[PDB]
This record gives sequence, C-alpha cells and structure tokens, in this order.
Amino acid sequence: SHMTNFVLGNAQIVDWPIVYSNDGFCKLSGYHRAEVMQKSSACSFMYGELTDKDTVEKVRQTFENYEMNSFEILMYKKNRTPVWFFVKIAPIRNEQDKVVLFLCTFSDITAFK
Repeated sequence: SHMTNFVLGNAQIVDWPIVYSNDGFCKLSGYHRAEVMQKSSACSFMYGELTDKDTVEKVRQTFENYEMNSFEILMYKKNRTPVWFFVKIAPIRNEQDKVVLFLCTFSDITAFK
C-alpha cells in the first residue's frame, strides 16, 4: 500500500497545496500537521543543499503535467537531518476524469540507498 506516510495536494490550485497529511508523514518528516498544511505537495519546503536539482525539476513537471511518476530524492527533516525518500506522485481523478488531487506517498530508503 505504501499508505503508511502520505499527503494529498489540491491539483486545481497553484503550487498544489497540501489539503491532508496523515500522522505517518508528520512523523517521518519531523513537521507537525499545522506546518505541512498548505505547503506545496511537491514538498519543496524539505529541499536543501544536497537535493538533486534535476530531480526537483522532474518532480515539478510531474505535477505540472498531471503525470504519475516516482523518484528517489534527498530531503531534509525539520531538524535538518538528511534523508533519502522514495516518493510516488499519483493524480486522483473525479468521476468526470478531471484531476482533483495528487496523492503523494513517501518512505525512508536511507538504509538501502
């Protein structure tokens, strides 16, 4: 399922703001739900020096183009600890086939990277 840690982003507003974050994501990221809500579901609030900038660009284009893609990406927990995440980005469509949300699912792959 990989539903341990996830957020939902609003596909129909610029920057795809997070409209839901589960307890797992808050724990994994180090950020309280209050701090995550309305941030970009691209999670650029977690990017930093070591984050691969080509990967950041591919992640942006995935949202921009309403695509389904997944990435390994070096991000930073709230306390500045660097962590390798596996991130899956998946558009969610309504019954009229319009993309309304993005489901973004995350796991820590630091141990295996």
